[PDB]
Amino acid sequence: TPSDKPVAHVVANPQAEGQLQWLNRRANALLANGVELRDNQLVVPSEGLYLIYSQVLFKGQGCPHVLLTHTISRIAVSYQTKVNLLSAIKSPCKPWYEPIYLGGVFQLEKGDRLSAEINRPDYLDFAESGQVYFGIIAL
Amino acid sequence: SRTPSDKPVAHVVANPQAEGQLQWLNRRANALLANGVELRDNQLVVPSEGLYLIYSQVLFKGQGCPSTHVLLTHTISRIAVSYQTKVNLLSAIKSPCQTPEAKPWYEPIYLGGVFQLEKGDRLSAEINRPDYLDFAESGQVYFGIIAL
Amino acid sequence: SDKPVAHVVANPQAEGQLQWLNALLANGVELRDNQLVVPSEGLYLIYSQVLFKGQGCPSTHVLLTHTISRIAVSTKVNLLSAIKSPCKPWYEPIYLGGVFQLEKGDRLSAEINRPDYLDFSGQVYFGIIAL
Ligand SMILES: Cc1nc2ccc(-c3ccc(N4CCNCC4)nc3)cc2n1Cc1ccccc1OC(F)F
Repeated sequence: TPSDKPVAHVVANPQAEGQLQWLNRRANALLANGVELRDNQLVVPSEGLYLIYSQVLFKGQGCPHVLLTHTISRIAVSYQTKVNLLSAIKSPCKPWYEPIYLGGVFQLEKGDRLSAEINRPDYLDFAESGQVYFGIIAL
Repeated sequence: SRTPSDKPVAHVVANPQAEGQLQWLNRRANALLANGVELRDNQLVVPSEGLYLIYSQVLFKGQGCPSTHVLLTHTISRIAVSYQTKVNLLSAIKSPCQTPEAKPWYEPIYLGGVFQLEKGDRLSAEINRPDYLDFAESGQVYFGIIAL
Repeated sequence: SDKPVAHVVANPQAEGQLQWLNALLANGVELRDNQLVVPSEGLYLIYSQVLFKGQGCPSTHVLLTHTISRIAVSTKVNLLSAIKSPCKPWYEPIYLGGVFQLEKGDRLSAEINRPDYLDFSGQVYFGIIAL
């Protein structure tokens, strides 16, 4: 009996310039058991504990002040507010690479919307698959 | 209403009110204890033996670089019921400053590992420089466990 | 639990390679050729961490990669991947994890480019759990 747990694993679009845009219609990417992708956000179908996670990979050629941020955020349907669940900031300054992996476990409610965002889509690297992704897993 | 997991889990966050310290909270938006995990005297208390993922992120920040050399540490340690003394499980150390008389710098430190824990283990997550901790925003500083 | 599950750890005693030792292997999961073998079809959480250490910086530009690949029972495809540029000892972890639909017989690898910079506790591992 295949699992009926809500899950998603969405991957960023390498050819969407100036954007961090999530896709499910790609190999090894997934929306299942009720999770939707709407206006670049993952929409939670039932209340419960979830794992939530995201990775980005940044890359520059040398150093010109560069700040890199990555942030997962929650909009609760009741509260109608957008607040940071998981967030990091790096100041990296020959090519440099900065990956940022965020993960944690959270109580969410039906209708919650989650986003995963960055401040410098121009520094995103897409050289290989699996470098830039966003997901949730119902416990 | 699907069956909740009964696995012990916790994700606690820095108290953004407690400037100059690192105080973990579960009584805070988007922080949690479940299935027997407790937060007592700033430590996480394990309700049953087994493998757990233990993770923490802290974010340090400064305005330029000072005359004394800055060392930033983050340490997760274990106090077992059978040996009630802090033992380091995970640690890291960073030197954010490698400035003539002031650009901000940020140093995020993540610690993660999978460990066999015992019932009643107390887990601490601690830094040496709370004066450099940044809680300008939620989601930056946290400490959690997930029983496998 | 009947769910396939594995958590394997790196041999701190191997020479310039990343060798996984079984740590858990249960309910059909196997370790063959340093790869995990999927006993049945479905959703898996897959996760890994590796740690790197070096004493100071060299004149070769050091790039550290870590990558988890799916080898279809049916060819190797990245599922999860990252890269760090480390350049006084320095220390750098790389940590990965996500949820994937897999098929009976798929193999999974967890590899690095520079085993000579491995740092060897409770922190170098590879694993899966059926959801
Ligand atoms: C880098 C890493 N190391 C890991 C080690 C273990 C697990 C993990 C997380 C959950 C879990 N289960 C099975 C047991 N009950 C809880 C769900 N089992 C294992 C996740 C791990 N991750 C990735 C990760 C970290 C923090 C939160 C979520 C994570 O993974 C997932 F979200 F992709």
